[PDB]
Amino acid sequence: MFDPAEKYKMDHRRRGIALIFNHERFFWHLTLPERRGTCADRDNLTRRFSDLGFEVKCFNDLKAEELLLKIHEVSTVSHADADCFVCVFLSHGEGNHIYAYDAKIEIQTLTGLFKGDKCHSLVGKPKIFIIQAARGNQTNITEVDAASVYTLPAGADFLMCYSVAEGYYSHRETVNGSWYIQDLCEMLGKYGSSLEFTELLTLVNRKVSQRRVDFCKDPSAIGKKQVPCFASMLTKKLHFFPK
Amino acid sequence: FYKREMFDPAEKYKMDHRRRGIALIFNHERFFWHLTLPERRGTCADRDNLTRRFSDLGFEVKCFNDLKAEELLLKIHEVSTVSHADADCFVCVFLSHGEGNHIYAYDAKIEIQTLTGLFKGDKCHSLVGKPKIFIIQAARGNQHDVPVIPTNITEVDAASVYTLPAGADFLMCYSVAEGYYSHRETVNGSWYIQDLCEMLGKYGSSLEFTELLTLVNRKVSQRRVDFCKDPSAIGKKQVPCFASMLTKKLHFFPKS
Ligand SMILES: Cc1cccnc1NCc1ccccc1O
Repeated sequence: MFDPAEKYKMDHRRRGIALIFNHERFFWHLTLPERRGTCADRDNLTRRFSDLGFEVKCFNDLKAEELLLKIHEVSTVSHADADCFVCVFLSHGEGNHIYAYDAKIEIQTLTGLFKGDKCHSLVGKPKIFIIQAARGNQTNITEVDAASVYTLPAGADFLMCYSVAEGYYSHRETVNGSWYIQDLCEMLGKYGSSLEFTELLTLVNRKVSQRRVDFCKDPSAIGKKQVPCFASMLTKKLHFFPK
Repeated sequence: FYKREMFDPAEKYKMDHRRRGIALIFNHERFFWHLTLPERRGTCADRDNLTRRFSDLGFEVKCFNDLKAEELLLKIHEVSTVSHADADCFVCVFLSHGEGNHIYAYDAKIEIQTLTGLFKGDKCHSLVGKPKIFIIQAARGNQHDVPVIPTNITEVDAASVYTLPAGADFLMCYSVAEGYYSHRETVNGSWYIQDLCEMLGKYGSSLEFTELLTLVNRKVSQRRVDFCKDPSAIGKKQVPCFASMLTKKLHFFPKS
């Protein structure tokens, strides 16, 4: 019958793939600023997800064609033996788009590759996108970017996680990494293997939104609060218990 | 514990105020002819269903039928400016058609950000740190009716309203996501609202609210239309979603 506490079956041979697309620099014609600190984010995410059982694959500064090719490749292999799929974007963005090295890519194109009829072996399984992307400004310094990327939904069993909501600001420390990724990774490390994942994301919401912007080193950044959000199309409770 | 102090993985919104709070329902069944929008038969079932479920959870429910945009704005501004100091939370429901960042009132559209903006920070100080929950059943009205002055059937409308976020401690709940379709039975009401209300009744007073919304996601996305009744509705799946800016666990336990 109908089960109020039903969980995604996470008893497969493998947890699954976690893809990370990391962008630090951009083709000069795009006139986008470098993203110092993003490599800290990449490393942090890599440890957390690998500790959760994911097979983590990182890609640095791919051109759009290369990026599309790689994600299409992954969408077309069998995930039959996997619990789930994770995809992380660390870049600048605008509207429905995230930037690769040389051009933008639509988020809907990326998520569309993992919808039911495109990726049968992921049907009914969690498909999690984590997006750290905002408006590029055209030792440890905090850079502040206006929210620009739409907090888009996707298909059933997708979970779309965004560093920042409309009207707020994304922060990135050049040594320590992004506020959002730091707090996400801290929560993953402590609670990732026990807490329901949207419960955990809610903790991240609290952590990030409570960071004070009262007295920034850069006075221009005062009052520029960060509020993350996630859009859930999940249909069951999601845990990452040790396999 | 003996007394608490640190970062708590299981922190819950404090729901021990004198009152649960206000639940606003804006119910729109018909529209000014110049808008060229179809009527929304079944929405009154949705309104009544929601009224019962939220009142059982302790909310003070106020319904408004077919308000003009100016009246709507006035009313919600009125609620945003009173003191919610004695309240746990705030709920606002829109039952209408919509487009992009807009929801239709009787005579004009209103931007969702205009509505949520009224309840941010010191615009509504007494709701700061409290759940502010918007539930939006709004999609694209099928316009095969004229620009002139004018049984249980399932109407199927394309998703049209952006699944917009808002401020901290907002929870924005949407009947349908981009690329899918919202369904409304002309007697029984909307798929989304029916399933939301059933889950509220069975689990609302114990389940964490986003967990409950996740149940609604499952219920709705698994619904099929009777192939013989409307073949055109084949492949028009409904996938709801919610955008959470919540910072704590939200329960509606019976108030003492
Ligand atoms: C068009 C849209 C679709 C879904 C969600 N939000 C959308 N627009 C609002 C918006 C603007 C800037 C940054 C984030 C953000 O969410």
